Amino acid sequence: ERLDIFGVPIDRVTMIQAVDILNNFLQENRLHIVATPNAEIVMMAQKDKEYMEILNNTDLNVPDGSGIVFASKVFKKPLPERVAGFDLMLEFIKGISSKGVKIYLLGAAAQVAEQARANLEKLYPGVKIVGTHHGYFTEEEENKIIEEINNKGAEVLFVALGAPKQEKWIYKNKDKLKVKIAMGVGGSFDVIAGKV
Ligand SMILES: CC(=O)N[C@@H]1[C@@H](OP(=O)(O)OP(=O)(O)OC[C@H]2O[C@@H](n3ccc(=O)[nH]c3=O)[C@H](O)[C@@H]2O)O[C@H](CO)[C@@H](O)[C@@H]1O
Repeated sequence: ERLDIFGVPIDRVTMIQAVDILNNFLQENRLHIVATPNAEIVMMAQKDKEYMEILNNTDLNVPDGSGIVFASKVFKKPLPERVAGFDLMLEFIKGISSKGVKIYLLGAAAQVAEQARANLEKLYPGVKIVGTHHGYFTEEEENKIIEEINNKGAEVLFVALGAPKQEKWIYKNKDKLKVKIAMGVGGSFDVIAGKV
């Protein structure tokens, strides 16, 4: 089902299979960790002993970018299509925004996460974004944020802290968090807020 690229499992999925897998994940009552690796993450994975351990315990590693698909041309069944990890995030919010699935946005510089919430509520109307918080907090604050994420009954956590911080922060709190999908989506808040 998956492809071993220099230690990093990449699931052989299309945009639509990846959106379908993620929809079935919301139906299973456990934390799923989704990551979107590109060639640059796989190179990071070689120097970072811990990051590699993490990329092998995620529930879904979705191939981000055209470069990593190119590398797959060495394998027997190469990766089927160009998936952009940002497109995956947006096509995903399109589908759940009618069904009222609660989304929390943790990350980005001060007031950036709040602006991305606004533009999403327009593009995908009726989307339930239950909370946000900037990506610069303390160990004291972390407990407060996680408490909010859990108590507001968020099913989807979009962590925008960049690689590999986002994938590492999720894995540490993989037992504290009570959401169904926690997906590192680094820097896509900056894009949606129009800052970048
Ligand atoms: C799609 C994806 O996985 N992209 C990654 C990329 O993301 P990026 O383009 O955003 O690059 P950064 O320079 O790391 O950006 C930092 C972002 O995280 C926020 N942040 C950071 C630190 C913090 O303590 N709190 C925060 O909130 C900040 O506001 C901003 O949104 O980074 C890697 C290296 O470049 C890439 O290899 C990798 O593909």
